[PDB]
Amino acid sequence: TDTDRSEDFLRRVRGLKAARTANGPRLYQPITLLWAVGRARRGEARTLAWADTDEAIGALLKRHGARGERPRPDYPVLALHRAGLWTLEGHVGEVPTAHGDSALRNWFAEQRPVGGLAEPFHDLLHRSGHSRVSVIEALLTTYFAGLDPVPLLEDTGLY
DNA sequence: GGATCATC
DNA sequence: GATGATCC
Repeated sequence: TDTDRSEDFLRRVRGLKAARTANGPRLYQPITLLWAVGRARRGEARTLAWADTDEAIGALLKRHGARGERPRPDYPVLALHRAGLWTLEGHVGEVPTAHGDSALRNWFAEQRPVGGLAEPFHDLLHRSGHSRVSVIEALLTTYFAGLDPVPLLEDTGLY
């Protein structure tokens, strides 16, 4: 029930498709997850209007874009939607992929979908502390291997 | 709107 | 071959 929902979450995170720079993975997705991991910790709303998130995640990409991350939260949240971790509804029709640039801006600017982390994962990280460490340590090892994470970890309530 | 690369 | 993204 709860433990199965836990290892479900990790399985999806371990099997994430992320782009990789010359020296490591692009941090678009972990910046997104840790932003939602922190919000789930403080019990904050689950879903948010895209402009409110586009700013929030985009702000963190501006501050901690260690691999030239530009403030484009639409790339990770589409990969995470395909990964089963993100809920997108409000839009009409079908959700695009994260291959391109213009269409990613146009789709989000036109539909303006309300998005958040998946309902069972958000509530799980709220109540379960065992899962917050297993999701942070997993993301920190695979994505931030060699980098200073504590500035980002601070700016999301995850110190 | 596109060429292009790396990863899946 | 489809998907996460750089770059024009």
